[PDB]
Amino acid sequence: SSEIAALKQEIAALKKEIAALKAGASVQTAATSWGTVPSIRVYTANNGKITERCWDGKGWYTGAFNEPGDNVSVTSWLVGSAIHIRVYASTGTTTTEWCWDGNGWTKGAYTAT
Amino acid sequence: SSEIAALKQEIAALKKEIAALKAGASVQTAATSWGTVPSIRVYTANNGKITERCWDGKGWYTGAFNEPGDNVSVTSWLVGSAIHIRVYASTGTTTTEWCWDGNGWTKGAYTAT
Amino acid sequence: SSEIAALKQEIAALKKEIAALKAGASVQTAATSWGTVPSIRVYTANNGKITERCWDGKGWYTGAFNEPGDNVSVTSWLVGSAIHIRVYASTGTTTTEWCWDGNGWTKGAYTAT
Ligand SMILES: OC[C@H]1O[C@@H](O)[C@@H](O)[C@@H](O)[C@@H]1O
Ligand SMILES: OC[C@H]1O[C@@H](O)[C@@H](O)[C@@H](O)[C@@H]1O
Ligand SMILES: OC[C@H]1O[C@@H](O)[C@@H](O)[C@@H](O)[C@@H]1O
Ligand SMILES: OC[C@H]1O[C@@H](O)[C@@H](O)[C@@H](O)[C@@H]1O
Ligand SMILES: OC[C@H]1O[C@@H](O)[C@@H](O)[C@@H](O)[C@@H]1O
Ligand SMILES: OC[C@H]1O[C@@H](O)[C@@H](O)[C@@H](O)[C@@H]1O
Repeated sequence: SSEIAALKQEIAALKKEIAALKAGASVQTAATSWGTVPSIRVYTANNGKITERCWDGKGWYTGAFNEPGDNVSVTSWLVGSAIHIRVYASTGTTTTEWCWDGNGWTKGAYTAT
Repeated sequence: SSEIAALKQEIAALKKEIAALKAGASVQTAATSWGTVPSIRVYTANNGKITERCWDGKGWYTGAFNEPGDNVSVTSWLVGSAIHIRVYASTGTTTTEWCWDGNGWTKGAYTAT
Repeated sequence: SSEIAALKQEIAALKKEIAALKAGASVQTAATSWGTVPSIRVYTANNGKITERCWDGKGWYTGAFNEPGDNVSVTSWLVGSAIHIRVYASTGTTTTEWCWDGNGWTKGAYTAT
């Protein structure tokens, strides 16, 4: 019947659309750096978790940052030689700020409101 | 019939794929900062609109920036004490540059070409 | 029959969900800047390719950077007057670092591990 043949091309069209959406998919990164060496921190949202990779001039290694998020952005600044980093990790519509200030990642005051 | 049973598992498979796509979805953020206080600006693309949240050392508040976009990136620089911000808001394939230079957001010269 | 009418509303619901996913889609940008002029570089992931647009104070032009990627982030730093840029281009779960250090884009040591 042409009733079943119609829906068989309907699902075929939906497979073309879903495959186009899946084509664009990838991990999401954010990067910051400081000084002249330099130091570089690269944050990667992958499968709902954000991890950190670090460079201080002598090879790449995994940093202490490990939090949930499907999206990430980062900024940092120097107070003298001391580095301060702010990572904004988002899941759904909730965005949590994470703060490095010398020894450990803490939850920041940021809200979207 | 096994004709109807085939399409009933076809749509069931498409529900698994669409749910996987929706799982990764979230708001998209960009951040910049300047000075030593510091000042921080956080831009959030949510539901086709980009809004701005601000920190100058004494709590978070909503900034003047409000434009359309599903994606956002930002950079900024200091000319002395004066801050200049450039926000690149994208919808589809169109990317508009927005310029802060001391009093108001203006449309920048940027084009993708 | 109500067997065919059921699947005709099933596919209708999947069209609403796919259209919501396609609504959020856009090009993805990252930006960096340096100095006081300033110089600005804007990277755009579009249809699996990342291109670069440049500003050094006298109009926008297309830069040498051209690599594959569905996601992009960037950071840069000055060693004196010399600019160094690091672009992290991601496809699927693979993230390649690209390095500008004065004459040409080279593949960087970065790995996600
Ligand atoms: O030296 C490694 C450490 O560097 C700091 O700047 C932060 O990025 C930490 O998360 C990281 O573990
Ligand atoms: O020290 C913690 C505080 O640091 C500031 O720079 C901001 O990032 C605040 O949102 C944060 O709570
Ligand atoms: O002080 C608030 C103002 O700060 C400026 O740097 C910009 O971010 C404006 O959009 C904002 O309204
Ligand atoms: O002052 C306006 C101009 O400022 C420059 O720094 C660039 O961002 C231009 O694209 C913009 O049009
Ligand atoms: O002046 C143009 C050149 O500027 C450099 O800083 C890099 O961004 C190159 O990719 C670009 O071609
Ligand atoms: O000069 C090449 C090297 O430069 C460093 O700053 C890092 O970005 C390395 O990952 C890269 O391989």
